[PDB]
Amino acid sequence: GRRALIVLAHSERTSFNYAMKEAAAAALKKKGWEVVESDLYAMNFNPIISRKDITGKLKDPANFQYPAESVLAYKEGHLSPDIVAEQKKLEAADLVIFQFPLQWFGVPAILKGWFERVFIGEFAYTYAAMYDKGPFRSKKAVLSITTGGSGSMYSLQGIHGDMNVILWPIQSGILHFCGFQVLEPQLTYSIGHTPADARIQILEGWKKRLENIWDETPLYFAPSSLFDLNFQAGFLMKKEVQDEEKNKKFGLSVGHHLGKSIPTDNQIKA
Amino acid sequence: GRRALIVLAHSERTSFNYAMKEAAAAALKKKGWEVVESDLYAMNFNPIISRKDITGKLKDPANFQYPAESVLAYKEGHLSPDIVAEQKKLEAADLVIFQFPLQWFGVPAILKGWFERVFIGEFAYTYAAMYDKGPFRSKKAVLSITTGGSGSMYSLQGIHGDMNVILWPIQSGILHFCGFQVLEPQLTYSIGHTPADARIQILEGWKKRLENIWDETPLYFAPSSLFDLNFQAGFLMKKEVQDEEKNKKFGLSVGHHLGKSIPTDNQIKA
Ligand SMILES: Cc1cc2nc3c(=O)[nH]c(=O)nc-3n(C[C@H](O)[C@H](O)[C@H](O)COP(=O)(O)OP(=O)(O)OC[C@H]3O[C@@H](n4cnc5c(N)ncnc54)[C@H](O)[C@@H]3O)c2cc1C
Ligand SMILES: Cc1cc2nc3c(=O)[nH]c(=O)nc-3n(C[C@H](O)[C@H](O)[C@H](O)COP(=O)(O)OP(=O)(O)OC[C@H]3O[C@@H](n4cnc5c(N)ncnc54)[C@H](O)[C@@H]3O)c2cc1C
Ligand SMILES: Cc1cc2oc(=O)c(Cc3cccc4ccccc34)c(O)c2cc1C
Ligand SMILES: Cc1cc2oc(=O)c(Cc3cccc4ccccc34)c(O)c2cc1C
Repeated sequence: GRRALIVLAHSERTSFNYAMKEAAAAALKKKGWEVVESDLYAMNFNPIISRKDITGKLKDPANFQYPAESVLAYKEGHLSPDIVAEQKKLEAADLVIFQFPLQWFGVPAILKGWFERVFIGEFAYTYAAMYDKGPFRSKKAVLSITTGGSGSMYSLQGIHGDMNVILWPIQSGILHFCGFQVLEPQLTYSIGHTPADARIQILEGWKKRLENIWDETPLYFAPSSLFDLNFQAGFLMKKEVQDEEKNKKFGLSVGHHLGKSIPTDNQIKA
Repeated sequence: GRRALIVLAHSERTSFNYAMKEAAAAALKKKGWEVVESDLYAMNFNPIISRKDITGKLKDPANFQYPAESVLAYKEGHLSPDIVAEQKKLEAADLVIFQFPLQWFGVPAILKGWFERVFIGEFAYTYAAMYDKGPFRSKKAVLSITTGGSGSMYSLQGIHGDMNVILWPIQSGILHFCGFQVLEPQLTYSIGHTPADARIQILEGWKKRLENIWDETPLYFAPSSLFDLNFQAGFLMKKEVQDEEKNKKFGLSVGHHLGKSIPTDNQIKA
């Protein structure tokens, strides 16, 4: 009996995206998960960080710094009721599903803001315990994305280039960075040009995947241990590590590709 | 003379970003440029896609689809007046500058939403002429970014990983997709640790660059001519091209790395 959070980001109950989340929650429940949702549009959600994210007095209103004030606000418990109720949903979850349409090659603005407003220092990340040492280490996150263009268009020779680089800033920068383990993305390509019968199976496969999803092995990111964590060493990869790698033909990651070959589907397949 | 448009996405008049936007406008004016602004936060820009973007009447309100509904609104002149004003600024502009702090390894949610509401199909991109043949092919954009992390953290060895991969979805996907000639990003690392006297230098270096911006050499992107531009062919790289690259050490760019080694600083250097 674990705990799932489904974050949607689509205006229409009409959308395949909405179907995807409804399918997501049904599957989850019949296997006994308790499920909570953040339907951003339906929530009248405000996606813009500002001082107004802070209940009371600002430490230094003369020179507003979002990072420090929000953190303080988080500690003293002075955050817009808004943010508070989301942050709670998070700590309570084991799994977090992010459901969205790909918009300009990343997350919708409203989803982006949700990260920016909900993922507050101390609560979600730490400068000390960055990445795989994050507060979310006990949790798993996954992107379920739908797309206009085809797998072909997003393949190594496709006009849009590799979908793995496009996934990187989000899956690593935003999910792994907070500690999350990230499962392979669910990618629904060319959803506008999928015959009506494939679209009924896709929803079904998604539901099957969900039945055993806690047991999947996650995407691979280069451990934080491979790096010297300070401004002295530059947060750089240890010499001993940079050395074992001299003769390995593939980089470690998309981000840590090292001028070498990116390991096939590093951001798409475990 | 020539025209610039400076889109800014920071809330504080006291920030280095606002300062940076000022310097650009200042320096650019002293050359003869006509400078226009979008201080997103000051304009209280609405960043959220919705049916309220179409003033007219929906072709198909039952199952609402933003792409086609918005593109039709475009053609007929039924786009919401605030979006329209933004688009007139883009038409007029020869050079567009995006000034912002890197937030969660990308663009502030308000800038994302600005792209989503204002880059409407057929106004800003053509499915029949994606990328280098796009509407804005006659203009030039540049990203001006400030960061918390140091450049070291964003080197091939840095904990955050190659900054070129991070710049990719924005420079190719958002800017270049529209036809933009993308110029080298102005990268200001860890501005919040930069000695007071140092920040003045950066500020004036920025003014110095802008003196001769229009003659810069743009970042390199695979020309669309390398690809068969139709869905039947999967928008795959041309057969002849694929062969005449089989014996090339390096990929074409970050997205078209072809599973080989990425060329150094492809999203950072011309
Ligand atoms: C602003 C914007 C930016 C975009 N950027 C990109 C981009 O960068 N790259 C890219 O590749 N694409 C892009 N597209 C994204 C593409 O349109 C979306 O990623 C995708 O369309 C999301 O699909 P949807 O949920 O809205 O599908 P829908 O519009 O809802 O359509 C899905 C199909 O499934 C049907 N359907 C609906 N519900 C069900 C159900 N319950 N059961 C079975 N079938 C159902 C629908 O009738 C429809 O035929 C962009 C679109 C927009 C508006
Ligand atoms: C939500 C969020 C997410 C972030 N995510 C990331 C991330 O993913 N990766 C990352 O590396 N970083 C991240 N940071 C990014 C980092 O905060 C910004 O890039 C950086 O803070 C931008 O500085 P600023 O202009 O906003 O702030 P400021 O502190 O205002 O920068 C200006 C500095 O120069 C001084 N100054 C102001 N005006 C002038 C002037 N005219 N001349 C000289 N000095 C001046 C100011 O006092 C200040 O010391 C994040 C920050 C936030 C809030
Ligand atoms: C930033 C952006 C990227 C996109 O990428 C895409 O692949 C598609 C799908 C697509 C784009 C162009 C031609 C097509 C042809 C057939 C099927 C899908 C096609 C988009 O509709 C699309 C829309 C926007 C706003
Ligand atoms: C998503 C995110 C990424 C970040 O990356 C960074 O490199 C820094 C700067 C930074 C990060 C970690 C340790 C530091 C130590 C000293 C100075 C800056 C330091 C961020 O403050 C930061 C903040 C957020 C929200």
